[PDB]
Amino acid sequence: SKKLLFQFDTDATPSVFDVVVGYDGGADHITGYGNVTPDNVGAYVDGTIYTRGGKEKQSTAIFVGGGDMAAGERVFEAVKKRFFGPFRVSCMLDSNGSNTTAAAGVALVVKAAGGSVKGKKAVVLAGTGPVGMRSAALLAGEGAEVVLCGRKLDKAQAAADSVNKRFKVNVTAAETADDASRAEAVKGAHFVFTAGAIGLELLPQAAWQNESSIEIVADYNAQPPLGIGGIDATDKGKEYGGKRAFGALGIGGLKLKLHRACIAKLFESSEGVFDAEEIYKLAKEMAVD
Amino acid sequence: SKKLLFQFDTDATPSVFDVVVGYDGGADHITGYGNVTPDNVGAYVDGTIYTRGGKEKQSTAIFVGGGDMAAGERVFEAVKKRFFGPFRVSCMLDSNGSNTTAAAGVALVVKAAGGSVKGKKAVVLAGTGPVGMRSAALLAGEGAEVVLCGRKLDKAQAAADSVNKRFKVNVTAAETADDASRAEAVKGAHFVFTAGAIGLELLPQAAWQNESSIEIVADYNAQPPLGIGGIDATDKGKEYGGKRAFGALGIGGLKLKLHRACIAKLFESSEGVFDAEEIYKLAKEMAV
Amino acid sequence: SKKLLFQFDTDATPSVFDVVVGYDGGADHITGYGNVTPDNVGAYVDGTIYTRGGKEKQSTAIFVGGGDMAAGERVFEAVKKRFFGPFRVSCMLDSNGSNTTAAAGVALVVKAAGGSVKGKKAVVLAGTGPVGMRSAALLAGEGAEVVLCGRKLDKAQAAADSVNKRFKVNVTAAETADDASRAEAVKGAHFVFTAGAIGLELLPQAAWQNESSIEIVADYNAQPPLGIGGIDATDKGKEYGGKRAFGALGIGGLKLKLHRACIAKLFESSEGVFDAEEIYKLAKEMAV
Ligand SMILES: NC(=O)c1ccc[n+]([C@@H]2O[C@H](COP(=O)([O-])OP(=O)(O)OC[C@H]3O[C@@H](n4cnc5c(N)ncnc54)[C@H](OP(=O)(O)O)[C@@H]3O)[C@@H](O)[C@H]2O)c1
Ligand SMILES: NC(=O)c1ccc[n+]([C@@H]2O[C@H](COP(=O)([O-])OP(=O)(O)OC[C@H]3O[C@@H](n4cnc5c(N)ncnc54)[C@H](OP(=O)(O)O)[C@@H]3O)[C@@H](O)[C@H]2O)c1
Ligand SMILES: NC(=O)c1ccc[n+]([C@@H]2O[C@H](COP(=O)([O-])OP(=O)(O)OC[C@H]3O[C@@H](n4cnc5c(N)ncnc54)[C@H](OP(=O)(O)O)[C@@H]3O)[C@@H](O)[C@H]2O)c1
Repeated sequence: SKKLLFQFDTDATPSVFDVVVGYDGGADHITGYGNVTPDNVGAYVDGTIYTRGGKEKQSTAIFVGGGDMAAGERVFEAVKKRFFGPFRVSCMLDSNGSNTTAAAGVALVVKAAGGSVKGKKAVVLAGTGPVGMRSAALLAGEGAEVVLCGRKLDKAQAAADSVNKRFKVNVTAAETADDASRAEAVKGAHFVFTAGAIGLELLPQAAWQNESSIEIVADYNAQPPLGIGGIDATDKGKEYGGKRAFGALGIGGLKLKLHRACIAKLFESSEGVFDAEEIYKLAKEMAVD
Repeated sequence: SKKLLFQFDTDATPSVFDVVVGYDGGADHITGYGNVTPDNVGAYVDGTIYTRGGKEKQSTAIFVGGGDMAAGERVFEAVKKRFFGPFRVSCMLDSNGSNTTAAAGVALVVKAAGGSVKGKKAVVLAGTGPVGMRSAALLAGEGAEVVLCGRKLDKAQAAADSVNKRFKVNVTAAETADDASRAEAVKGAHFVFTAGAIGLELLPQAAWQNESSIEIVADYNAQPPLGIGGIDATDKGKEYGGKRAFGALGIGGLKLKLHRACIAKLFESSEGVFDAEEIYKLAKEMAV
Repeated sequence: SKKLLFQFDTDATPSVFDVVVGYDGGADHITGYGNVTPDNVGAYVDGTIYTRGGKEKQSTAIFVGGGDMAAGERVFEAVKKRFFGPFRVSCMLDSNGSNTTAAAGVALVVKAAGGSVKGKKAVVLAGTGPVGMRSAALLAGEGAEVVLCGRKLDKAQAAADSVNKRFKVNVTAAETADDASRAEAVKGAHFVFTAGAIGLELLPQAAWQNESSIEIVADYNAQPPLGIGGIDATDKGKEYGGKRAFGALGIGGLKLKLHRACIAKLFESSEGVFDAEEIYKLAKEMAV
């Protein structure tokens, strides 16, 4: 049968980005809905689980997206709640590319570290957005001592508490109100991620290149001024003295491949659940070829 | 040329269920619209009748759906009104699966009866919803003497009048306010259908298995408690004494195949009109 | 890579007509958005320019449509503004089919004239709609002395001013309130176009057939009464006493081929820009 992807977007209209990548992942047809909520998604899921039987079920799948991760998660939980017994299809959550971006970034850094970050300090500057929170979660699952930073302690602690509950980890929070406190926060860190909003610098070249402990720096911001000073957005494990850098476009190349590969996996079984953990497991395989 | 289905849904967004079945019926592409009304549908229909010529016209078709049958019918009449002369495409109406469900149910019962129900009493309990009304219409078109039941006579009579006007049949109405009256209403019936809302029992086992006249019972409710007591939802002509039973899942298997087959017919000509009568004609071929 | 067309419609929902012709033009998939504005289109364009690299970029393209040409143009300018450096895809603007209609009509009249209309008087009756304004734009670009007519001078002058600014030409306006003034307005004209609204006559047979200066007449109205009296909608350069005529269906045959060719070309490079000028350049090649 034809591979049908149902795209459920929490925004007013479905993401164009998610359509292109869905087709490049091998969907035969993508049918998109905007304004999806936990209340209206149940009837859409019924359409996917009562129309095809046996092996044909794996040819229908669900992708949840949109700009807001918390809204995407509520819809994704309502999808999983509507399934029962054998009445289910594979599903994926990737609101604004946040899961695939964080999975790509953490997989590349863990590989560059020699395959382990256990017991080492990892700092996620501006870690209160969805990319920073998913990065913190994946690093903490790998055993890193994670400090999730932001301009206000209350917001940073609420982000750490949310990650800790969802992923069963113990990330800690720190307030970094200014440039100087972000330079102080990376002292003694082995791994540094900048997960800031687009077009902002969070850490100059002098604040990381003179810190002996820093092994690898990773930046998710591709718009100049880049999150980390002294690197290029295309860096992908480029050496700077004894340290290695990953720029946003170096990470982005793997994120695009991973997102397409997750879509293809949705049609290989009718019971896949692709959220951060499963997406990250695939990212690590794809970083080792 | 590619088989293009245009899906016109009266609800805020198009039915996912209708998309999957449309693709499995052989549409190459489905383009769906929500909030479709008799007023905005005309311009959509123009796009289907002025873009392709000759043999290619049959490669575009229209499917009308949504949760409200009366709203679907108004859009479907506006679609038919927009065509003129040879400027037309095939169209189907199946709001909430009501046509394909009723067509499958009645086709299976008529086949199990030996191919005729003419002159025999058929009772449709909770027959005032779209499935019950379309079932009453198809049974009456087969010559059965149909009694359409509901909790209030005014609503049951309005449903019978609507069916009678649309289909040129003579269905009668009856008030059955509770279990006792439903049990009384089936006495002397040869065929009994339960078309109740989801998850409700309407006819316990003792209300039909001891009625000598009853030949076949059919239930459209798949959610326990089932409309008919003493049967399984998967029953598909299963024998109980000298009687037969069709559960909702036994009927639903044919409805899904029937719906897919109707979609494929839309692309075989530019003049098909798939409403209850034509869907039912195909359901009978598919049961034989 | 699959050829993905992103349809951005300024109306509440995307045009059905544009979907059918996009598919027949060779798009593998069409994904449509309604309510597109200069403000929300930027994020949609980002989805087209950051998802594919190298030779795959040209397999995604953009089509802008809707019933209002000015609204379409604002969306189309915002699409072009979002591109930067090599981060771009091919795009087309054809709100309500007006660019592909005007380009087909003007191309045929210019070819039939021997390849030039420079310095000759061209009159566009009811030229204030998008087809008339685009015809006046393309004719003025060909060096014709263009008079754009309408029932009220203010509306005709506003249309002329808009064309002049956008295309850098010098179209003049004239008020022709009725049949008598329209018959007076064509005196001395070598080329006449009727770009009136559907189902209206603007130029009776006696108002053009006895004027010696007139060489070719062209009508965009396909619905009787036709814009030009004494012709058939299928006429395509047909001779009427030393003069040639083009009816709306004769022009339309070129138009349907031109629109398909524009869709196919969107996937041949990532830098095509299909507005009036480029559509007209292609229409001129296809008429040969
Ligand atoms: N390539 C891709 O596919 C892709 C996909 C998704 C995201 N991205 C990129 O990844 C990065 C992170 O994405 P996101 O969605 O998680 O980011 P985000 O939510 O927009 O912002 C992350 C955090 O940045 C901090 N911030 C905002 N303005 C600031 C300022 N003026 N100074 C200091 N800090 C500031 C905020 O933290 P506090 O308020 O707590 O300080 C905010 O929570 C972005 O640059 C984005 O473009 C790329
Ligand atoms: N397999 C499929 O694909 C498919 C497709 C469509 C429908 N169905 C099923 O078919 C059945 C009929 O559908 P429908 O849409 O026609 O049903 P409906 O409109 O929801 O309900 C039918 C009638 O049931 C009666 N009713 C409601 N609540 C009741 C109560 N508490 N006690 C007694 N009667 C009650 C009402 O009649 P009165 O008020 O007149 O008494 C009502 O008009 C449903 O069970 C539905 O799930 C299946
Ligand atoms: N085959 C195709 O793909 C296709 C595509 C697009 C257009 N067309 C055809 O091309 C023609 C022109 O299209 P359009 O969108 O540019 O036209 P339009 O905007 O609907 O009308 C053009 C002009 O006609 C004049 N008009 C309207 N009612 C009139 C009346 N009662 N008497 C005299 N003049 C009147 C108006 O000018 P004033 O108010 O200034 O007098 C109006 O601005 C139409 O016939 C249309 O059907 C064909």
